Amino acid sequence: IVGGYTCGANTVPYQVSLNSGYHFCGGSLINSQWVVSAAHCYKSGIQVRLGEDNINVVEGNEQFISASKSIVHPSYNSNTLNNDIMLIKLKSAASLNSRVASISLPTSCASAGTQCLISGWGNTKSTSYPDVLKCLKAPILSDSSCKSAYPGQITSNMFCAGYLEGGKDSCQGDSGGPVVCSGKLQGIVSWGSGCAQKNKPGVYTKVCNYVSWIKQTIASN
Ligand SMILES: C=Cc1cc(C(=O)Nc2ccc(C(=N)N)cc2)c(-c2ccc(C(=O)NCC3CC3)nc2C(=O)O)cc1OC
Ligand SMILES: [Ca+2]
Repeated sequence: IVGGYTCGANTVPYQVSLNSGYHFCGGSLINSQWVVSAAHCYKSGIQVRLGEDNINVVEGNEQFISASKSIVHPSYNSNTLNNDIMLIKLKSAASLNSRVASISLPTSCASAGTQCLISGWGNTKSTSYPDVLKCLKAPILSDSSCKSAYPGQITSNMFCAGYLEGGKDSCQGDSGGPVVCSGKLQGIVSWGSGCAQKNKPGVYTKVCNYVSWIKQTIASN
């Protein structure tokens, strides 16, 4: 996160860190045994780390649970980044409490202008990687502004959020993490040209398009 602020320990209780020897992506806890992340975060040997603030220090609220299964969206295209979403099932159910909690899925999509909270352990410079969780409040941008910023690249499964002036954005290492708006998971950190650059806002997977797939996948897995 570039141009954000220190969230505060465990104030974003649905935020997880995906670890394969080191933090490599964010994700969002959506029930006791499932995490949503970006498809481009797929790899084997994932340990999900819940209850994290400082990802380099054991502070006492963590739960470390290995993934039992990953499910990349059937239509994910790694060239265009369309359908950049993946589900991860935990080998055991997380113990839910005030510091480790699921985030609600949307029942309707969010509109341009809505303020959201974006969070992660990604780069803070447009190189410096933080140990504690960083946060950014940012608005969803209009579809037209998003398409104007990235001609020919924005599909109906993507939205832009942030600040066209630059200076405030998600970044490398934030990928897969949450965009939460009024208590609903509306986005997943997906892509963008550099970070916090003028006229290059962050691009996010549009979660509301995937709720039926998420629910039916969980129901059968
Ligand atoms: C969707 C495909 C896609 C995206 C990213 C990526 O950049 N997304 C990103 C997120 C937001 C913003 C923004 N809002 N401005 C911009 C871009 C990457 C990727 C490539 C390189 C590194 C890296 O160098 N990390 C640091 C180093 C420890 C490895 N990280 C990533 C990552 O997943 O974030 C890899 C992808 O498919 C292989
Ligand atoms: Ca920790």
